Amino acid sequence: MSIKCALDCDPGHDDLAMIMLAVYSPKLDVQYISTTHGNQTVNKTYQNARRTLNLIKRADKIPVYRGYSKPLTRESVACPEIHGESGLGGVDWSEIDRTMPRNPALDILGYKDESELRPDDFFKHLHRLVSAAEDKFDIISTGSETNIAQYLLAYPEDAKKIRMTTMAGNFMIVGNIMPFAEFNVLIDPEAISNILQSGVDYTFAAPLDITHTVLVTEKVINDIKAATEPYSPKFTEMIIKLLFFFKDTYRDVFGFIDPPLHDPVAAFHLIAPEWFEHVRCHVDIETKGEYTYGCCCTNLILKKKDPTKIVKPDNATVCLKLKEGGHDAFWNQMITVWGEIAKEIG
Amino acid sequence: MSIKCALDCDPGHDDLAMIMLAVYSPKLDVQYISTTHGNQTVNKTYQNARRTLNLIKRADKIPVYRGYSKPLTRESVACPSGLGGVDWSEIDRTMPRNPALDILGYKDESELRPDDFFKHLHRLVSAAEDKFDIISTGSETNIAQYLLAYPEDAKKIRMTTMAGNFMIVGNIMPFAEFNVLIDPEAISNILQSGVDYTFAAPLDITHTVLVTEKVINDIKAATEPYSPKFTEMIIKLLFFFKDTYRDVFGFIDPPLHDPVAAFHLIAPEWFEHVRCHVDIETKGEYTYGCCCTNLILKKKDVKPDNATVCLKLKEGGHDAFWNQMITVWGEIAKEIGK
Amino acid sequence: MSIKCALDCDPGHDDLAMIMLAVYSPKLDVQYISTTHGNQTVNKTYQNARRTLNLIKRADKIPVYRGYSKPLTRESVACPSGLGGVDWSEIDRTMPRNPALDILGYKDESELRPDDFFKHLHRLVSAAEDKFDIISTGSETNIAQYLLAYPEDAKKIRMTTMAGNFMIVGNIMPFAEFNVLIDPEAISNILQSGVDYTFAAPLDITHTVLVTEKVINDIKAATEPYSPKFTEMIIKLLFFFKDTYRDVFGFIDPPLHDPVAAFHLIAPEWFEHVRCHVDIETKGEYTYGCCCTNLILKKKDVKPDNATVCLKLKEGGHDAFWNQMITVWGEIAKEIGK
Amino acid sequence: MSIKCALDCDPGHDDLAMIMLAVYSPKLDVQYISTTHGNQTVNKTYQNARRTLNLIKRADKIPVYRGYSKPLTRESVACPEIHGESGLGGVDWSEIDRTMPRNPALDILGYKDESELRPDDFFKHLHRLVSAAEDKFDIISTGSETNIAQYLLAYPEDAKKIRMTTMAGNFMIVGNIMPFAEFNVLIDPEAISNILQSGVDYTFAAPLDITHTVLVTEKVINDIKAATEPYSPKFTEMIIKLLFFFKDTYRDVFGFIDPPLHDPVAAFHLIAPEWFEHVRCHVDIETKGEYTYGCCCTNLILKKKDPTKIVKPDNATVCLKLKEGGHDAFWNQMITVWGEIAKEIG
Ligand SMILES: Cc1cn([C@@H]2O[C@H](CO)[C@@H](O)[C@H]2O)c(=O)[nH]c1=O
Ligand SMILES: Cc1cn([C@@H]2O[C@H](CO)[C@@H](O)[C@H]2O)c(=O)[nH]c1=O
Ligand SMILES: Cc1cn([C@@H]2O[C@H](CO)[C@@H](O)[C@H]2O)c(=O)[nH]c1=O
Ligand SMILES: Cc1cn([C@@H]2O[C@H](CO)[C@@H](O)[C@H]2O)c(=O)[nH]c1=O
Ligand SMILES: O=S(=O)(O)CCN1CCN(CCS(=O)(=O)O)CC1
Ligand SMILES: O=S(=O)(O)CCN1CCN(CCS(=O)(=O)O)CC1
Ligand SMILES: [Ca+2]
Ligand SMILES: [Ca+2]
Ligand SMILES: [Ca+2]
Ligand SMILES: [Ca+2]
Ligand SMILES: [Mg+2]
Ligand SMILES: [Mg+2]
Ligand SMILES: [Mg+2]
Ligand SMILES: [Mg+2]
Ligand code: NI
Ligand code: NI
Repeated sequence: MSIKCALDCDPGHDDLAMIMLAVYSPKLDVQYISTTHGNQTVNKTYQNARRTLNLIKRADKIPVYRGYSKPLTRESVACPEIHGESGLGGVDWSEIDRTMPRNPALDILGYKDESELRPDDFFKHLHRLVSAAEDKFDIISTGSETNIAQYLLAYPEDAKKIRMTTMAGNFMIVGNIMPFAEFNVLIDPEAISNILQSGVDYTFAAPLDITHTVLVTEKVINDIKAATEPYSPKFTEMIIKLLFFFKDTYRDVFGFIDPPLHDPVAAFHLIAPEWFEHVRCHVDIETKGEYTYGCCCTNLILKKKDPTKIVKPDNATVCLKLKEGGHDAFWNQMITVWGEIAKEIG
Repeated sequence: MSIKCALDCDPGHDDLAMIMLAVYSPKLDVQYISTTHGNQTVNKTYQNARRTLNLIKRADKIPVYRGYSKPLTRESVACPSGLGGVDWSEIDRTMPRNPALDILGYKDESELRPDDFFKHLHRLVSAAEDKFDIISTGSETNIAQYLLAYPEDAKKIRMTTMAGNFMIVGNIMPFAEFNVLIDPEAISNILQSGVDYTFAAPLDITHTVLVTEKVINDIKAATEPYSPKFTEMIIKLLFFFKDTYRDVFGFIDPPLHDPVAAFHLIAPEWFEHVRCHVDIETKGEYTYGCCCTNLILKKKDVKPDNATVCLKLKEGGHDAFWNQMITVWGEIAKEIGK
Repeated sequence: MSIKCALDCDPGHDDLAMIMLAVYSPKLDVQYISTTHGNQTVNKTYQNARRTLNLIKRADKIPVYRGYSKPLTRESVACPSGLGGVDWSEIDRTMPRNPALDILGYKDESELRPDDFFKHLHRLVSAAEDKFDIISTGSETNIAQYLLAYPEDAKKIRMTTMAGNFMIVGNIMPFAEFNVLIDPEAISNILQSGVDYTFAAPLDITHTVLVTEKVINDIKAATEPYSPKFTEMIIKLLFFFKDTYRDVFGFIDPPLHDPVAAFHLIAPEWFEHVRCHVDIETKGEYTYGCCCTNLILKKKDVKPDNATVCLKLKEGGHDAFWNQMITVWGEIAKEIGK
Repeated sequence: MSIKCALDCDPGHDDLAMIMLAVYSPKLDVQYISTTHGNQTVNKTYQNARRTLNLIKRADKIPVYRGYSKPLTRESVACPEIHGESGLGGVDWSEIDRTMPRNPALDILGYKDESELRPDDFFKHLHRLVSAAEDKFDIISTGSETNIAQYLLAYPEDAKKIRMTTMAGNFMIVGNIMPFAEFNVLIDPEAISNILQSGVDYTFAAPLDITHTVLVTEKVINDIKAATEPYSPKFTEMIIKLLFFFKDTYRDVFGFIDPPLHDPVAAFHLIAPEWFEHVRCHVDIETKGEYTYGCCCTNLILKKKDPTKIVKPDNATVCLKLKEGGHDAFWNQMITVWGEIAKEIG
């Protein structure tokens, strides 16, 4: 039984890997991809999502929506377009760009071209899916969560029928872009704060706690090559170059011998949650902090001290680690998908 | 010579008067009304806008959109009619179909969504030669949401609002006014967006626009020869909160707020204007929604101007305002009849 | 029948008038003056307090303490005299020894430390039958610092202050008054401490206490027969900021703030009083120091009262105030002579 | 050459160990001890400091001051005295209490008894020491830093002649009592914020980053016993019981097999700084955060990225780790002191 889902993301090298996993996994039935602002503008993340789909021969099959350009109440941190940063550095996209098929979203919306795309386009599609869902509809989110916050402001009564599985936050280790907070939260902390208060069933499936243990080592690289290079050496090198585009920065700035892979871990949670530990708690997102906005603050310590003197209700599930065998299961899943993509590319 | 505009509001007795003025004024060509959350839910403010239109025989002419139910990042203050003082049961049951439904291709009102108005506003903004005029007299959540979806449209929008207090204190909170403090982040966003923003009717002005005995007698004189029923309805609505204004707020005669903003679009020559930088307080625990300006620092001598503020009506302005309102009420009375 | 008290202030022309009133009034028995930071450094406010005392022939009688140089957790706004309008060179060079030095066992003023006043105040608080009275007319940093060192003394202190604005807007910032906004955490601490706190002279009152032509002529009549030199000094000091008050703040005639707080201790029957909960804004970016009350919620109907607020002088109060001030100025004039 | 210093602390089991190290080390010449509010009231921390001194036969030699009872602008987190918590649980102090000699501070101040002690008593003594110092005067701080903040408000011109060595903060790991902040900072973040802005030469000598690696293991316990029990078995058991009083809480709540020892690490920095790594940076203390007040936020990442595009001047030294051999050097120092104390007790 396949699980219908939507992907909300900001590709982004990590997000590209997540899309690949979600789309090629037979267990996930991707209905649409919506893109958000991030390190680059939402127009660039839109193009990068479509680049990903076209590379894997699915750009004619999956509608892609271009979402909101900035946070709810804060400024974008996106580079100016005059920096000339694609957001998917490391490879030449010129062939993928020029062979790009028509976006199926355009026909859904009755638009003639992509210049008509508006941030709230995805709303009606998501509402159809939420309404049709027997229990809850599954959204995988691996960038800022502005798009989902905007949706819930327009459709508050849908919150109770949405399940979110995200790459976001840090709990028992420190942050990345800021001392104690993670990029996806700190770029729009009000958005995640809204979502947690809305009635959404929210899982922090892939915080830094987990993703910093999911490292692209030499062993992983050789496993990738073994699975892909017999079928498409060109795809092999593309995927390696993308995985290692920020390897120097991770090493020199962040002390990483081998770089982490974040976003696909969230999709893996929807595919195979048995590999993850889970704990329910109350998560407060810092919004007032001058230096600490986006911190994910929990009552986990108070639960381990004095369980039934706890005031605030649980509003989230947090996955703090993978179980034994979980890392191997994750890499086997990713390698399988990359192998299948390699076969289709040829 | 008419000015195309949209009304964003939360009726509300004040907003009802503003709708009447804007719609019946030949100078303002109302394209649509969007409603927002306030003291009452956005579903109630929606119905109240439609009640107003149907009372004045325009519910078949003007599309009404139902907007956002809560602030961007704060909780609603809406309670479980919003237009007390009269019986709306006949107006409700004779209500014609909302023209917005045909614009949207909807079969019924349950399909209305908060972002419905977006495409209509964008068409109007795109078609405008200079800027398109929006009159806003409730929370500004709807416009903030619009600008998040259409950021490039900010530079082609002109906003005329009833909002804020500057040289006097607030109403619902010590130093802030209801429309701002209910969603301060919204107005903060708008001021930063590139919108041409005028605080046309802060409390500074509206607390001098008072429904006195003289005003009531002028209303009666203009309306009661044509529709005694409308006369009493409008008086009952104007005085629904008179005791609360007296006992809570020290008002001998109650203020009328929102129509003053529409009057600014009709006849701005009656208003004083000053340009300044307005900072909206969002971090304050007790002072969120305060409109803080650099007006004092300008009179002594950094931050660029982001708004126009109208601090008073000029001599003759109050009389001009009441003459305009009474004229419109007179015309409505004629259309309603006995 | 006299009331023992201490003055905490930042002279300042207003504070100078307050010192004069408190010291020469037979109803107030001034034990000491402590000075605080303000527009000028605490070292300058110290000298200005001593200048005031020496002008009125009391610098040998009243110990003056030099208090804290900056707010608890914010930066000073002090610039690199603080009593412009007159030449103090003679008053400075004839300055007698500060009696505080002998109380402290110090040889010279360079040994003065901000916490020097603490032991003296504690002796007074301990000896008080009920509560000891402090008049405060600058930042309240000194008293906040005292209460951090002597928390158990809070319940035996009564504070009468010039501070805040409630039903009108602020001065130096849009919605807040100078004395609060310079150290809002200090007043926040004090209100939470158990001190019996009265906002005796907010802007609400002091902006109605105006140095008009009539006042100036009453001053001249009372002083100039005894000391024409003192007459001109006091007028020049009262009108040093008259142009700025007019041009910046719209004042035809300038206000006199701080002495109104001392007048409250002398004759409280001239003031209206209301009890409420005051929250001091500390988190606001543009609104820190706002005095936010539950007065509106009380007139509609949770948080316990923590202050008394005087919102107006009663009929006759302004005349009683000016009669008291002019009497004191007359007595000072007599002691100075020609 | 001995280094004159003052100790500001809130004993506290950790603080007790720090006092022992500082007082019995010949390299540190302790001038006075000032106590602050913490988990218990400042009156209890005062008594606990005097208990420590009397146990080690120094209560007649070192003046102890009782400092401020609460933070600058926040409420105390001290238990009510009706909880009946000493603040030095694990041993019976009744003999130490009744043999307590007169506090030398009383004669310095001209007081007849301890009930006359006031929070600002230490000010004049510290100012004498700061004035006499050739370069800067050294303060070791291992609780809330309210006392030093209060001092600097009264003596702002002394800031430039004070060097502070503290146990405080967490940088590259998460907090203890709150998700991302450490107890000593979060109890009065405004105090440390004031100090960093004042011109004090400030070293975070012992953040959790270090102290969570300084663990009282079985090996340590046996080394203690070997050094002390031949001279005073009673002292041996006292010190062990104190070191392990919170062992269960550390294990069950915080995942510690063996418990950390915090405060003495700060004194060890003044004794032997060569065992510590140092980095200069700008530290911002979060004061506005609702859930994150007391977070120590640094520009260390921006230094490793783009050194000479840094705006804010350095205001602190941070010690992020001990060098190789540092842990062993620390334990050798502590064991030596405990051995010497054992010999004096007999
Ligand atoms: C290396 C890198 C990562 N990311 C995103 O950060 C999130 C984790 O903090 C991931 O979703 C990744 O896509 C970016 O947005 N930009 C980058 O240059
Ligand atoms: C008396 C009153 C006023 N208002 C709105 O407050 C704004 C002024 O602060 C106006 O737009 C008015 O509609 C309400 O929403 N409800 C009321 O009961
Ligand atoms: C005009 C003026 C007033 N003040 C103080 O502001 C307070 C009122 O907000 C008074 O205590 C007055 O001393 C000053 O400190 N400096 C000034 O130049
Ligand atoms: C176990 C424990 C430790 N502490 C203090 O926490 C600081 C580190 O966060 C140390 O200075 C320790 O004294 C306390 O104040 N109370 C305790 O119960
Ligand atoms: O009553 S008022 O004069 O204020 C507004 C009436 N006005 C005229 C009719 N349409 C224009 C034609 S269409 O472009 O909307 O179809 C908008 C509404
Ligand atoms: O000029 S005023 O009347 O306002 C204050 C004069 N007052 C009398 C003298 N001492 C009391 C004796 S002692 O207790 O201070 O020594 C305090 C000062
Ligand atoms: Ca991402
Ligand atoms: Ca309204
Ligand atoms: Ca003053
Ligand atoms: Ca400690
Ligand atoms: Mg799939
Ligand atoms: Mg019209
Ligand atoms: Mg007197
Ligand atoms: Mg020693
Ligand atoms: Ni860039
Ligand atoms: Ni307790």
